[PDB]
Amino acid sequence: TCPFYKKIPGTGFTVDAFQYGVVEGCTAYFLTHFHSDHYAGLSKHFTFPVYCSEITGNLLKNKLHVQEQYIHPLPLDTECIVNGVKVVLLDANHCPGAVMILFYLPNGTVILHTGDFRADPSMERSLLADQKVHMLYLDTTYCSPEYTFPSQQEVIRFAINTAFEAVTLNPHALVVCGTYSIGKEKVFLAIADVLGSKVGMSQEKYKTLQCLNIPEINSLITTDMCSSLVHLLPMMQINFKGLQSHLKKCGGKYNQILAFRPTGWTHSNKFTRIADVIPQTKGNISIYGIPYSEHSSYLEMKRFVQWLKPQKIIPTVNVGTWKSRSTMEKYFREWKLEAGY
Ligand code: NI
Repeated sequence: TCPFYKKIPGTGFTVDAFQYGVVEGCTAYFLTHFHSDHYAGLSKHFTFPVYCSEITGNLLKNKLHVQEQYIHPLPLDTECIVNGVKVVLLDANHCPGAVMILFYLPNGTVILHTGDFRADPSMERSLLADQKVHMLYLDTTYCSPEYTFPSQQEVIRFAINTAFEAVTLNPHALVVCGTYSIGKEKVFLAIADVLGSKVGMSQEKYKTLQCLNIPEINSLITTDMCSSLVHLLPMMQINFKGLQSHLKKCGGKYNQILAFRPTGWTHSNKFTRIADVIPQTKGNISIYGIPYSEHSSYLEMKRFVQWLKPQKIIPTVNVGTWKSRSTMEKYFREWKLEAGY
C-alpha cells in the first residue's frame, strides 16, 4: 500500500504515488520529476489532477499521452493555491523539470519535500530563506560519508578535454555516450559543442529532448546519425559487445570508439581523483566511467540540512532495511548536535 513517506499530513495530497491504484482520500497527485520510479503507473487513462512543473507536464502529454485536462503545470518560485493550500515549486538541481515542493498547511506547519535533488548553496537564497520548515521529506540516496564526488563542472571539464584530445589525434574516432532516462544532458551536449557536431540519436530520444525547453536545442541535436560524430545509445549497449556492433553499423566511417558511461557513485571515488580516471580498453574501443551525479553528496546534503534546521526529517530513499534506516537516523542526530538545533 502507499507508504507514509509519500503522504502529506493535513491535506489530501500525495507525492510520486502513482503505482498504488486509487489512494483513498487523495485529491491531488504531485509528480516531482519524470523518472520511471516516480511516475510508474501514469498513462492516458489517468483521471485525477496531476500537479508538476511545465517541463514535466510536456513529457506527460507527449511521452505517456496523459490527457491535457488532468495536467496542471505550475510556474517555479511562485506562490500558488491548490485545493485551498498555498504551495511553491522550487528548482531541485536534479534532471530537467525536477522540483522540490513547499506546502504551507492550514494549521501553520511548513513542509518541504525535496523530490530527488542535488543540494547546492544557491538554494540558501531561494524563497526557502524566508520562513521556517517544520518537516523535511529528504532525498537520502547517498546519506553515508563514503559518498564523495566532484562538482559537475570538474567532471564536464574532464570529458570535454578527453574527447577533444582523442578526436583531434584521430579525426576518424566516434564518441558515444550512454543514457536511460532524462538527466545528464550536459555530458553529451558539452562534448558535441567542443567538437562542432550535433548529437545523433533515436527518434524516441529526440522527442524526449524536444520536450525540455532547452535553448537552441534544434542546433544541438539530430536524428541523422551519419552526419554526427557524437552518438547517444541506451546505457545497456555501453559495453564492448554493443559498441563493436555499433561500429560495424557505421560502415567504415570510423575506426575507434571513445565511450562515456556517466554513472552515479562508484567505489573508485573513495581512492581516485577526477584527474586520475582511466578507461577500460579492448582493441580500438575505450569506455570511461565518469561520476556525474544529480544527487546530493553526503557533505552537500549535510550542509543543506544544517542550514535549514528542520524539526523533523523523513527519509524517502534507502528506507527498506533496518540497518539503513538506523544508520541514517544516527547521521541526523550528529548533524543536529554539531549545529545546535
Ligand atoms: Ni530521479
